[PDB]
Amino acid sequence: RRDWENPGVTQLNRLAAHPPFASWRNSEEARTDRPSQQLRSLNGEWRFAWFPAPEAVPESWLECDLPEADTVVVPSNWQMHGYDAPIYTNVTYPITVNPPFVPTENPTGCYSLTFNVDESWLQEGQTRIIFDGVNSAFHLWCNGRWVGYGQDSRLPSEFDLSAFLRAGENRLAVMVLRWSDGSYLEDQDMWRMSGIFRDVSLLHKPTTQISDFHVATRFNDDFSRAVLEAEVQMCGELRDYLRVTVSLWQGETQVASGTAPFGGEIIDERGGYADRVTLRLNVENPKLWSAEIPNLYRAVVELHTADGTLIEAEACDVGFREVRIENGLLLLNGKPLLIRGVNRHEHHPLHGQVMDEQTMVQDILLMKQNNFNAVRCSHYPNHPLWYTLCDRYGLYVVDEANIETHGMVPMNRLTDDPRWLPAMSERVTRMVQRDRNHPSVIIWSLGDESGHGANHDALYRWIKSVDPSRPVQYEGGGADTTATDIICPMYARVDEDQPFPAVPKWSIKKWLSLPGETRPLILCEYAHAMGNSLGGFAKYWQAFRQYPRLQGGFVWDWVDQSLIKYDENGNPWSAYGGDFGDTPNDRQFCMNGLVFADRTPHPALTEAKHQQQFFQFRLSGQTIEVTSEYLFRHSDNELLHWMVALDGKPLASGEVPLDVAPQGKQLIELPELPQPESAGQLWLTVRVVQPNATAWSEAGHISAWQQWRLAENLSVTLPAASHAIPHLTTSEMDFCIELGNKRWQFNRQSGFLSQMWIGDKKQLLTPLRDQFTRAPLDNDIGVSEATRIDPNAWVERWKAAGHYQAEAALLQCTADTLADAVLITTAHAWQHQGKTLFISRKTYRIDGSGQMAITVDVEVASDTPHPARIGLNCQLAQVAERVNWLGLGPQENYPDRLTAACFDRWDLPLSDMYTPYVFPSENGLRCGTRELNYGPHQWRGDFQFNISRYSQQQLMETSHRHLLHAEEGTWLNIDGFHMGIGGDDSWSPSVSAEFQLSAGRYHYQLVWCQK
Amino acid sequence: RRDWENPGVTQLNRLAAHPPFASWRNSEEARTDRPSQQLRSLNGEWRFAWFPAPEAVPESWLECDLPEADTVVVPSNWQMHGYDAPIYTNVTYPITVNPPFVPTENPTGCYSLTFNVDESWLQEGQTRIIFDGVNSAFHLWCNGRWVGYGQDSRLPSEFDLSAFLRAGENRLAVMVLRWSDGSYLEDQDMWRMSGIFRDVSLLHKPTTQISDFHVATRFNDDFSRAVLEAEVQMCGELRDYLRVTVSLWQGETQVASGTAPFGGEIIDERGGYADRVTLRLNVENPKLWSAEIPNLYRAVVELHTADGTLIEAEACDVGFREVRIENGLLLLNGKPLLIRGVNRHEHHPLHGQVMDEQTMVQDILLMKQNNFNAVRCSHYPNHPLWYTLCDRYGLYVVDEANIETHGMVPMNRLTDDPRWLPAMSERVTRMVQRDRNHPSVIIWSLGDESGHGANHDALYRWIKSVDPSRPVQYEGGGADTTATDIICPMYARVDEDQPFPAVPKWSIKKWLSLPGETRPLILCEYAHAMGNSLGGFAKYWQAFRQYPRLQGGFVWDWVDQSLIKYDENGNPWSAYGGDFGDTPNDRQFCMNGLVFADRTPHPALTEAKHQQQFFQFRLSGQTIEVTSEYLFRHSDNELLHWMVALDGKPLASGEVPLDVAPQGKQLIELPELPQPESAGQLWLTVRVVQPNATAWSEAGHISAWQQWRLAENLSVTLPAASHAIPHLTTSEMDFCIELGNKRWQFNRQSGFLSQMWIGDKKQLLTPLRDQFTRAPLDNDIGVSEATRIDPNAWVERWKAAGHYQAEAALLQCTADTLADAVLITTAHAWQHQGKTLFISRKTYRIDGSGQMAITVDVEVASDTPHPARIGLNCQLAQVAERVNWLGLGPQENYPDRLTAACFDRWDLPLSDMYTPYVFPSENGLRCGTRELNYGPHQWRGDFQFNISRYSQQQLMETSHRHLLHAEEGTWLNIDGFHMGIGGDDSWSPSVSAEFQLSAGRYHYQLVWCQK
Ligand SMILES: [Mg+2]
Ligand SMILES: [Mg+2]
Ligand SMILES: [Mg+2]
Ligand code: NA
Ligand code: NA
Ligand code: NA
Ligand code: NA
Ligand code: NA
Repeated sequence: RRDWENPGVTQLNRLAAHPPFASWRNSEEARTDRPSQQLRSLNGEWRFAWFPAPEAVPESWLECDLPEADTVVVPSNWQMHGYDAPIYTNVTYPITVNPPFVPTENPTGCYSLTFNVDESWLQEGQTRIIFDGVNSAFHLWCNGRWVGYGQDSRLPSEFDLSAFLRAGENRLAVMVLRWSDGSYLEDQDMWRMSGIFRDVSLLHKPTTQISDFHVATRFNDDFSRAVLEAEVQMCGELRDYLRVTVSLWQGETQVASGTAPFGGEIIDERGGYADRVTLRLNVENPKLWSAEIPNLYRAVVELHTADGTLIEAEACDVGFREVRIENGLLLLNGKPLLIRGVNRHEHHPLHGQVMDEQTMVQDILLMKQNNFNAVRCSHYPNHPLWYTLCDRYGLYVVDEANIETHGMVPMNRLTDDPRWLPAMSERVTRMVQRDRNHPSVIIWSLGDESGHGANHDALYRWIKSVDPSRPVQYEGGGADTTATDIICPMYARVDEDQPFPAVPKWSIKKWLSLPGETRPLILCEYAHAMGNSLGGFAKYWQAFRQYPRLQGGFVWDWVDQSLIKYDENGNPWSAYGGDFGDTPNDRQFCMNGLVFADRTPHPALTEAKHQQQFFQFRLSGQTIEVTSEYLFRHSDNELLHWMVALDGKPLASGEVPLDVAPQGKQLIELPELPQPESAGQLWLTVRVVQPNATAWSEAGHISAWQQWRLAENLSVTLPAASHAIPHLTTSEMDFCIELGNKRWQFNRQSGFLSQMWIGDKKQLLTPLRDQFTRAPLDNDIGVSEATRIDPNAWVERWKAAGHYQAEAALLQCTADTLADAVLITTAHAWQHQGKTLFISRKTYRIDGSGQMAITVDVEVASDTPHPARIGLNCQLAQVAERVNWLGLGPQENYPDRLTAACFDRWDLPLSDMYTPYVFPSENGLRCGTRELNYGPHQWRGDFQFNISRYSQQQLMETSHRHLLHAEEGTWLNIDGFHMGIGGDDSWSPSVSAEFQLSAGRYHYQLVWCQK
Repeated sequence: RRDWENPGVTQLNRLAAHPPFASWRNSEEARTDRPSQQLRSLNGEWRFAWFPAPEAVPESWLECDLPEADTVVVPSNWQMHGYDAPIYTNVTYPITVNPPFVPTENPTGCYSLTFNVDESWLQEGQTRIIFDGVNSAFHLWCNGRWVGYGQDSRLPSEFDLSAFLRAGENRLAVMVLRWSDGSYLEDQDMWRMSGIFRDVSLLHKPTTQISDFHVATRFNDDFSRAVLEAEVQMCGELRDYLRVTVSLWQGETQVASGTAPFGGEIIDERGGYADRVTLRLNVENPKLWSAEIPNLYRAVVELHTADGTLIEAEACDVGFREVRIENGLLLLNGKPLLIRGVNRHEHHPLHGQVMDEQTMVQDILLMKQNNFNAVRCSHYPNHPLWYTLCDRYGLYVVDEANIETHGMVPMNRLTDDPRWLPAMSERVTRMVQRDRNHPSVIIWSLGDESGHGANHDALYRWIKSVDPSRPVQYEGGGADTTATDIICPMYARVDEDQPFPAVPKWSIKKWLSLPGETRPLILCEYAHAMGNSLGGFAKYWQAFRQYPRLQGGFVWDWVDQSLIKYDENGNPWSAYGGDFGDTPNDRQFCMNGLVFADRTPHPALTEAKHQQQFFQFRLSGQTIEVTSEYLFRHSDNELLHWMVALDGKPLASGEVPLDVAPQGKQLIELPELPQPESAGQLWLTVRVVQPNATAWSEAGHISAWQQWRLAENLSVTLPAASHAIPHLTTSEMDFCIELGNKRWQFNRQSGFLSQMWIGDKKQLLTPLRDQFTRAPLDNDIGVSEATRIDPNAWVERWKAAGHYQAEAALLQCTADTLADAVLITTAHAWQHQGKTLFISRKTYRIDGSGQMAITVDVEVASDTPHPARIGLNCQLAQVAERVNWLGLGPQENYPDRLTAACFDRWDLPLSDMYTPYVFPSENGLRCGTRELNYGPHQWRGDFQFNISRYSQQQLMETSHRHLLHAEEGTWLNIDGFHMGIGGDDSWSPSVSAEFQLSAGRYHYQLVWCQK
């Protein structure tokens, strides 16, 4: 019998799913959520053995331990131990598509454990084993006898072991198969791994036991009265003395309580459920649950004899909140949500897909620190602890089934096939049966990227029938099918329609108002944070806030899916698809995160925070208007900090308490400002500071900021007339200008400033030449590979037009000596196949004050793909420690991703100006700069720049960040103009038109000097 | 592995479900629906042995035939060969309620066959085996080798035999388990059998094959234009040269054709279905399919090469029809339906649940002959030919899933369990896949009597999503759940509410207008025809006709589920529950038909035929208005015959052809009425006749009738004064009267007429005593038996009051002499435990003409249960040939079942006056009778009566008709008054208040005379 190749069989002898149990026998331990002695952990050291296929496991293995076995940590993924390779493939199945068959060579992993069982446990009561997560299907033996079988990689599989165990020493044997008919529904865009990867545990229940419980909370019209409604189910022999008591606690007060015998209401012509009882507790003025204020009451479900003997107590955290869609909005406790969400995969760089508390918490605090309030379980039910943290710390969660059939042609081929409705139902019902009493789950999802098939309709309805407290969403089949209560497209652009056939991604603003449309829209995936990305983020939030029915989205995604490899020396590095002998593979597409796998944040993460702010600001003369975007909480942990500066020079600053009601407003008057006497632009900068620490933030946390321009007085006063006049010395090869101990050289055969000297030390390593290219970002590149070109990729259009192999061509090199300055005039052309791509017309002016004034006017051929940048580079000899600039910072910014950056005087170490994306590209730019200092040099103007030890050439050549070597000197790029980075998605051009460089003609001017 | 005890395993290696195939290789054979070489029936003499449990089956049966095995016929139920008992159980399971387990004693049938196969089937192609129905689960071997496993007893199981087939002799081996986890979904109110009870066959397909095809027909606003859409699916190797052609035939005329290459439209992001194609044929002015006119087109689906070579062809019948529910109405072709329907179980008194063409055709004719237009497949999908017969003769069909969990407590224990959804979904989905192309199927049913659970919700939505062309219904959980498009209760009375908790059965009229309700109502069952029943039928049809949203129902039900047993003298007799040693059993409850098992009608059938007429009549003076109720046809096969008669004596008649349009009115004026000479009542009669034979009826079929009272001439002339005087001769013991050769003897102690005389021939045996009781009908008894008494039952009310044993207690017996006559005056009182139940006061009068005028006046204690009858009985000495009566008939009628009867002179043999219900009771009543001749006797007046060789004693004491024996002479009951027979259901009192005898005081006079 080949059960792993049969969608008719997804389990054998597996127990019914249910909410989390611990089988407490002291009601007080249950109340306080302390450990229970009836819930043992079996996590630790086990005996592992790898085999190429199930047919190749020795028959002795069932009875005796294998000599060639190893001792390994369970839970784990055997790939993370090196037994075989993890595979990164997005869409295409890692297997031959031949349902329901799998490869014959089926990497098989043979886990065993020798553990001890106390005698008491076996004398009375049921003993079961719980496999929280096994990938992707496994058989189970206990002491040589066969126990059962199970599929689904992401929901617990439970097995009654009462009849199999003995006193003291016992032995498990778990035959985990990598490939199974399960895998056809587990085709998510993520590393393919396997094994026993979540907790293993033993559960001792009484024979007469609580077998299930459902908590429901409904309200009156203003949430001042609530009825908690708990349905309890039991197994065992029914007796009149039996009772369930349900008691609700807020901290340590008991606020409500209900006691009844078993025997539910009459349901039909045969009567009612003898083995169920429903308790109804009235609760005046309940404290409501939200992400803002995550209030939690505690429910204790006691099964006991009426005369007062506790049989067992089970329990859960309860949060009084109401989720519904009325008149086209998604309401929570009456109010319209704004979903500042992120998609988060369960991933660790060392541990693979094995989740731990420390990392989950690290993830949550950062999420909440950067202004998120929601997270999608993409694309499976998470480790059970995760919901508990979301319950407690406060987050809106979308719980999503382990169903993805992305590799199918068409994508619905399995989801429309009735013979797959059994395996799909199991993946939806068992999630619901497991998670339905977690407050943090507000939305149920039917899975991911699996077309639209009658099965989606069937299961959608099943949920709706079983659980009306949570709306049901599903993106498949074009995001607005009959299987979704919410339009939830992935990567639908704000303004631009992408009218694909059958499944068009309409513009979000447009989608809402389609004939007969009324539903709310919350993107399930948007802003594809792969590499240098999130260009266009502000465009969504402006929209989100303007349109009531646009209620947010979920970014793709949270954490880069990189893995650690070690080199010859034992030094660690970050690996992506293909780096494991895995073939085929989608290379670096596993890394679409806001943070690196170690949780160091991409610069993209700051923009998200600033846009996801909970306070909005307007300025009107000398009045700041603060508006709250909170639905429930006041601003009881907020002070407003303001600062006025003349070009980075602090002039004044104050502090005013924020006392803003939810959705309310505060008007703040600033003192009459001192009106400055010297030239420059003023900048007002408000910051919202949280003076007090919280569960999720430190004292002083900045949760919001904003800048404005105030008065500007333009410099009209002249520079002092310097008496000295620079000497031009014309040679055969060079126009050499001199001033004091300062020296310029202009190679006349190339037409560039080829050297400088301060005193007598050389200042340059490469000549100062124009640049109209960049080391391509992931969004420039997209799906394009050497063997499958996408000629519509920005990079591939740039290559074809000859941008990267465009040779300069000298047209003019002239010197003029003036009254008090020497003037150099150059003109250039870049050509590819008899085609002038660009033309650059320059003037250099060196005066008696030793300040070189460069003027650059560039022509761009109207029919060459709009250029990546319009600027200059050189390779200075200088390597300094500090970069000081007056401009946008402190972090990396680009034209279409620069809202979170502030205009000010910044100062940082040189390595902070390099941004270490695993896949190396252009990086570290800061726009809107008026002054740049780097050692002896100063640049003034109005430009964008980056500075590092990495040439654009080395960047575009190198495949991995760790393979980069610090080049000699410092490479500087000073752009007058720079193309946006885009990132609406990352496999089609996504840089919005107003961010592409199409003006045709460009002009920028730089004063270059030494101080 | 015990698969018969696992609802996670419903099949192994079973090929997919599909419409009926034939793999024709000649398009003309396809078009004409002739046999195909490629489909062999394996029905015939198989080998069979029976086993007590699957564990007792020897391993030598897989390779060789067991010598002890008998050669038996297949298809069959092994019960009908008498290998074990058939079990009749209504609600309670035939096994212990222990999901998923069945008993370890599980009757097991070992079928097998040695067969030979064509060389070309061994050479190429797919050869599958198709068991149309195996009850209940089975394993399959071919040539010693294991093939697969199957469940669900009422849909076909198909497996591929290609890899198993050998040269020469092959051997099948089918192990049939009577009980399985499948038994828990098959709990219908019927006989419990098993075996291979439907067709077994071999189908030989090309490798590149048609694997599915869908035929849809949509319409415009007037059905003057129609599109036929045909979705075609294939398996095997696609090649650029393959084509599909869908042609549509009407008689010998192609009407339209569609040819195209495989390649469907873009479905989702990943493309379309390359292995499918959808053909669209435009058809102008189509002939629509209705039960009124079964207009059929023929559809041929050719898989062929573009160069013109045919690979194979499949085909079906097409009826252009649209079924929608709009503004609260079930419309067919845009017209509101009136469902004149019945539930029909697959039953035969010799063969069990095996079906044949001769039986079906018999059933279909009879139903259509008796004014039925719809039928419910109660409660499973039927043998496949049934739908074809329905398509062709024209009946509306409810196709019902094979899911019934009547025995669960509560009824939804399984249907609300997500562990049972897979097993359930197979049973629903696979019916559609099979049956979706039959025009006759207008409604999908989700099963029967299984409560309401989320599984029902899930599958409803699946059907809506998969087949939008058909409304889905289901009675479970209240008859108006979220799971039905039609309010489809069972046994919801017309005017009376029955406010049951959770599942109330409202009065149908009230149900419609329940607040917020809009859906239409059609009873999925009504009018329990159990024994002497169908009383109160006319009340349904009056309401059906008045309320537009009441759109009919299906009677429970067609045929009696009696099974033939033979006696000691080898003589057949009809047997019910417990007659096979089966226990527990629900006795005569398997028998609720309008026809007997042999398809002889019960007398309730003629009532139904009358009430379900298609022409309505009114009389206004001399003007008959004839109204057609037909939705589509004109009366192209009807002529009205009219007839006037003065007390049975023809006065005039005539014919006028009906030329009535559908839903129109014809006014037929009767000629100047011939005014009669004598004294009596004129009665108008009208019979509608079909002169031409049809496919469903002989030439001369009477389809409708109606009577009316016209002018009455009250008799006034005085008796012609005779010159004879009756002489009173009073003795001590008996008041005795003479008159010529006539002699009357009234007893003084009893107080009744004890003996009459004609010469020396005594006329009586049992004296003319009163009667206030009847041998109880099935409706009178209900659910009550000796061990559990139902105190509510009509019978148990009469038993417990004394009605059945109370004795006459004479209060007076006098004899005054009149001038021209003699006058006897009696009084009686009936008592029990000191209570006076009935006082009876009579006055016999004998004049010189021989006429004896009996005048009766009865008192009834207001607080005794209302009695079954008020009248007289005597056992007459003579045994006769004929009965002759002026009054309603000719067939048996009761107060609430006499609309179908007609007033006239009827002459039948004595045995037609006895109705041989398998459970004997009160029978052969004829109401509204004015004259009654039998032998020389004659009873005049206004009364009802029955006349048989069986006493009310023998009938109430015998439980089976076959065990009755004619008694000496003839029992006559003459009733002044009879209570209704009832039957809105058969488990609670259902006799309507207006047919209960409740007045307290009752009068009626008789005249007895020798003619
Ligand atoms: Mg995907
Ligand atoms: Mg089974
Ligand atoms: Mg039933
Ligand atoms: Na909004
Ligand atoms: Na990805
Ligand atoms: Na690179
Ligand atoms: Na009607
Ligand atoms: Na029955």
